[PDB]
Amino acid sequence: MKYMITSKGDEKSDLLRLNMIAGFGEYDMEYDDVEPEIVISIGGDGTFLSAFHQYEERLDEIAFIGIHTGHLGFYADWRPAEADKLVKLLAKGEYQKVSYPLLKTTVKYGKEATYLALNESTVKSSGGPFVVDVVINDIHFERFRGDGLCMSTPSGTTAYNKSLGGALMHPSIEAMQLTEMASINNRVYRTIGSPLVFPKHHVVSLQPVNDKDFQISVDHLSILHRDVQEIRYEVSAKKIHFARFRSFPFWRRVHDSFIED
Amino acid sequence: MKYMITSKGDEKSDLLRLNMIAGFGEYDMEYDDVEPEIVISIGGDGTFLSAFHQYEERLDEIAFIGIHTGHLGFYADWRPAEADKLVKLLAKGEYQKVSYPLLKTTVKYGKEATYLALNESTVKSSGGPFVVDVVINDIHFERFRGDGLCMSTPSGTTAYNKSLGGALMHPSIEAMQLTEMASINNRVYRTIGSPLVFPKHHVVSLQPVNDKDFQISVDHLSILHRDVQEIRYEVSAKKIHFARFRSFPFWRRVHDSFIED
Amino acid sequence: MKYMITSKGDEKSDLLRLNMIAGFGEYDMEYDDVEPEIVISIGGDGTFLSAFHQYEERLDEIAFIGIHTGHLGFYADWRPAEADKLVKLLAKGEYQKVSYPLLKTTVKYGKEATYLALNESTVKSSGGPFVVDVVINDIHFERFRGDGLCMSTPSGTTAYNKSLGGALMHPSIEAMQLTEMASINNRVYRTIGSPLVFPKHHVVSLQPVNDKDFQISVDHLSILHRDVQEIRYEVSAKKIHFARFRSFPFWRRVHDSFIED
Amino acid sequence: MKYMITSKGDEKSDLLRLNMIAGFGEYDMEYDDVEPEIVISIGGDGTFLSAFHQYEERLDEIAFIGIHTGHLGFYADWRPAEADKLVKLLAKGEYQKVSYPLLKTTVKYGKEATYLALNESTVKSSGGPFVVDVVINDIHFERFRGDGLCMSTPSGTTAYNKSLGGALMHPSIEAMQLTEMASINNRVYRTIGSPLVFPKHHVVSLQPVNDKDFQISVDHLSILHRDVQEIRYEVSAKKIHFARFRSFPFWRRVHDSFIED
Ligand SMILES: C#CCCCN(CC#Cc1nc2c(N)ncnc2n1[C@@H]1O[C@H](CO)[C@@H](O)[C@H]1O)C[C@H]1O[C@@H](n2cnc3c(N)ncnc32)[C@H](O)[C@@H]1O
Ligand SMILES: C#CCCCN(CC#Cc1nc2c(N)ncnc2n1[C@@H]1O[C@H](CO)[C@@H](O)[C@H]1O)C[C@H]1O[C@@H](n2cnc3c(N)ncnc32)[C@H](O)[C@@H]1O
Ligand SMILES: C#CCCCN(CC#Cc1nc2c(N)ncnc2n1[C@@H]1O[C@H](CO)[C@@H](O)[C@H]1O)C[C@H]1O[C@@H](n2cnc3c(N)ncnc32)[C@H](O)[C@@H]1O
Ligand SMILES: C#CCCCN(CC#Cc1nc2c(N)ncnc2n1[C@@H]1O[C@H](CO)[C@@H](O)[C@H]1O)C[C@H]1O[C@@H](n2cnc3c(N)ncnc32)[C@H](O)[C@@H]1O
Repeated sequence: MKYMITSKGDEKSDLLRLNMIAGFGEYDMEYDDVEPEIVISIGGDGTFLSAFHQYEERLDEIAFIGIHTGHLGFYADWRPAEADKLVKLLAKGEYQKVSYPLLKTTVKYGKEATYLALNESTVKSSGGPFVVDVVINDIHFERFRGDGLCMSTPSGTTAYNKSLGGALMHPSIEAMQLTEMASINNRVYRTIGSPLVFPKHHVVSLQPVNDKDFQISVDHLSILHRDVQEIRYEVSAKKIHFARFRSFPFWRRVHDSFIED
Repeated sequence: MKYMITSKGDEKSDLLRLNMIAGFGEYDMEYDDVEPEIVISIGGDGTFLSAFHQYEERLDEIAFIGIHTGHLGFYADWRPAEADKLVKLLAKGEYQKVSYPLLKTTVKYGKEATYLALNESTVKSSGGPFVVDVVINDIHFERFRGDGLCMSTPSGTTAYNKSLGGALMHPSIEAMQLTEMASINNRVYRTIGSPLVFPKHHVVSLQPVNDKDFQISVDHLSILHRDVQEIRYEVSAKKIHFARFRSFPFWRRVHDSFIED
Repeated sequence: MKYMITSKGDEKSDLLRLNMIAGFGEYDMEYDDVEPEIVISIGGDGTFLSAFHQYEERLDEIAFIGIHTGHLGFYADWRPAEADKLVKLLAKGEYQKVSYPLLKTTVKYGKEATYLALNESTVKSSGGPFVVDVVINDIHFERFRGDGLCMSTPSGTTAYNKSLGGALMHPSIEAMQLTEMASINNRVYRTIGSPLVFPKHHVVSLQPVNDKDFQISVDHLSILHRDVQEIRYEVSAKKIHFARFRSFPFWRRVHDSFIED
Repeated sequence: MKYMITSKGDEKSDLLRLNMIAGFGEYDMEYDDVEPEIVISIGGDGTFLSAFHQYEERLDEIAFIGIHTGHLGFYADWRPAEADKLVKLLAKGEYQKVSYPLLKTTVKYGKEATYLALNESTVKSSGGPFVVDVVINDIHFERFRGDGLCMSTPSGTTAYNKSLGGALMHPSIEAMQLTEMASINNRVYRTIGSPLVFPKHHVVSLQPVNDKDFQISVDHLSILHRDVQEIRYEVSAKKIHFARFRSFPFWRRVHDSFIED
């Protein structure tokens, strides 16, 4: 079927891509970066994140594969030595697909713009003070004053969420996790402090208090948004599909990345 | 139907219990502490935890209610003023039931003994050094050296899990969360540090290295177990059922207990 | 002697200032905002921080007083009701002075600019990735990748340092404390994680790796500095002097601000 | 002069000790384990901690040396290969001494018993609930409910204090640091949470509320104390003296032990 390959750009990934294309030329596999059914990312987790957002509007018709030319990634969990074994099994097909939940972010103006995140979405202050009211399912939960907030997907919990003290969540759990960035807690201000894990259909809303200008990041893309009235977080109805060929469990991936390999 | 009421023992809870029994005498509600279908706990979360373990073998035939005579609890979320409104709606029936996940703990010897936890189960050292190998689904994940480990239910995440840095999980999520107690991390020893959230059917196993004697707590019951070869944690197939009469969402319960009421 | 008074600008602080000036007119106390020997700050800790930096070049010839018109501050620890008792004892003199350590920050270019901080100095990334080599007394200690670093004075440990997990230090200790902001820790990157407390004459140096542009804050003043080759932190030889009239210990100030008053 | 050597007991340390004694026999150095002026510890930090408490009543007349036969320690910072270079310079003398602060613990009954700690002293509950009132310089600061409290020396901050989130303190600072163990924080109970660093002459007192029985550890020695009315912590007037032969700075020792060597 149709396939494409993204590269980190260095010599190692660029030439691994040209070799896989050549091996794909020995099967009925046509290169198409417009309507691919298989997207192969060669590089790191950042290169994989770029590939996800490249084809975020065809998520249901695409299976993703990650090849790490440097260290082991959580999305790029295939070694370069397995590339030739990869093209053969990609060609035959009959592979299984695994799906991970995604995070939907809605940003309102005084108009709405929505985004999809594979790792997390964060809201941070321009430079001045960051105060936001946190509303959970139309109920005011807290008034946060600090550096920012981070809402993570399950597969994103090993990323930014982890450095903020969040828990690591197995990706079969359809949930999202909110973490704080340097919360002020004294006589006037009071936050929960602990990370929060929300199920499906739960809507977490961030609302401004004085300043209505902040930086909003979705994965690796920080966007300054003006005249923002609301930021809505909920588990997306859409999912990312991975091409599954071997057993590499999430907890073994966590062990290899953080304990030792 | 059949019902019983447990009391914390102080004058306030003891006499609130006698008044509810009297009001129950005005309906076809018989007092039975052997085979009750409704268990009312008057006191605190500790009094509710006692009531759960009193009837842990009839969980599927019982609906629990908690009345807090002191501060607001997470299980005792009914105020004493609503007691007379409680007996009437308890009598008519037609109420809804909500269910929270539980944690199953299996302890092996060189024989097996299993327990059910509503808050958490913890493993801690006698006094000497605590080393355990942590195995996740038959894969060795880490060698923990520290004070202990805590495996929490969703509704237990606001308890011991919270004080150990764990995340707060909505109880509709069928999961368990593992947290560390003062982990040694240097050149020799290495743990994940972050809390871990496991889905159903995932089995977390704790295995001894040198000392085979530790204290194992299940909710409020610390048991010294000897010749222990394994401690197995997984989300239980059993659930606790609450009598639902009004809307008191979990996040509002979290807000009132920790932010301010 | 010579004195001046800064105000937060609201009606409460502005009119408390005019009343203290009037009461000062009944003594041999001349108002001089050029060469004052007594600087009175009416407002909050932010108003006091502004007053410190207003007269940072005459620190050795000035005694500071803070009056909080809102909640209790750590520098503004005098209540408005004590203002008339304040002017009398300010007039007679014979008061004692207490001194708190300060933090010196040196920023080098490819030229040097130095600053004095009463709370802390932080280095953060523009928007892109933040990597800095941390050198302690000319020895490379770690390569930090994350959101930023915070170096706090003793009296600043209850501020930004506290929200980043740092320890609270009694101000009689001539030291500085470094804390991390969301450190990446995996197979490639590795930081100490724990806060670090340095004595006098110890020099902590931050050095760039790729990007040489960051935001550098000194108290409430965030400055974008370009072509930065080094940022040097050490306990300053200069000290801030407070006019001491009553006993308000630091730990009681901590208790009232964070436990409850 | 007079000297002695303690060994961990394994073959490596036992035979390194016999070789150093033989090399010492070639100088005017007499072996005396009753009144030694030089105490050499061969093993780990635990073996060094044992040697400190062996001679805690002659601290002012003794210089300590640590040799690590396993991994690098913070007190045993000499490699076994340097043992022959050690005996020569130990024999000539003319070496310098460095001193680290110690922690004094006083335990009162209804009588007083005092102890000296090189790492830390901790107070923990038997099994039941742990509540203690924390008094700082005769002022009630907080009512702690949790697992326990840890008061660390500067050189102990890389040990138990570190695993509890405490800051790492350079040993030239005459101070002590208090850290919490799993504090309960809700509507009823409230602790500072942050670690606390106290200077000299500051007295931190722990006082019971209901239960008067707890476990009190001083370094590696956990002692169950009954009928305890008070536990008093303050920086000791006594200091431990190390034989200084080379430059191995504390921060390099921290780097090698935790970052990588
Ligand atoms: C410029 C620029 C940004 C580089 C591009 N960058 C791609 C990625 C990634 C990634 N994804 C995962 C994952 N799912 N699980 C585990 N590790 C993961 N990483 C690793 O993450 C490191 C930094 O990139 C790399 O080793 C990479 O293998 C963006 C991602 O960076 C993460 N992030 C941002 N700030 C912080 C912070 N203070 N602390 C921790 N993580 C942070 C945010 O998550 C943001 O989606
Ligand atoms: C003696 C004795 C034990 C008293 C009986 N105790 C009953 C309970 C409870 C409870 N359950 C919940 C819940 N589900 N959510 C939120 N708060 C909850 N609490 C509150 O918890 C406080 C202490 O009891 C009380 O305010 C109570 O309203 C047992 C429970 O105590 C918890 N626990 C034990 N050690 C710690 C610790 N270091 N830090 C934090 N929590 C701890 C363990 O969880 C253990 O299941
Ligand atoms: C716009 C704008 C900034 C407002 C002006 N702001 C003046 C002050 C102050 C102050 N000084 C102390 C002190 N010494 N001890 C204890 N509380 C103290 N505060 C309290 O601090 C709160 C925020 O201002 C107020 O309640 C105030 O009573 C600057 C100071 O803010 C602190 N800071 C900045 N970001 C964070 C953060 N994420 N988390 C925690 N603190 C932070 C940095 O420290 C920076 O010096
Ligand atoms: C049985 C038994 C106890 C073994 C004997 N043990 C001797 C020592 C030591 C030592 N001293 C220092 C130091 N000064 N700096 C840095 N690392 C240091 N260690 C290292 O410490 C590890 C465990 O021993 C070893 O790798 C050792 O090289 C006692 C010391 O253990 C420390 N401790 C106790 N519980 C915890 C805990 N939950 N987390 C962290 N540390 C803990 C308490 O501190 C108590 O003084």
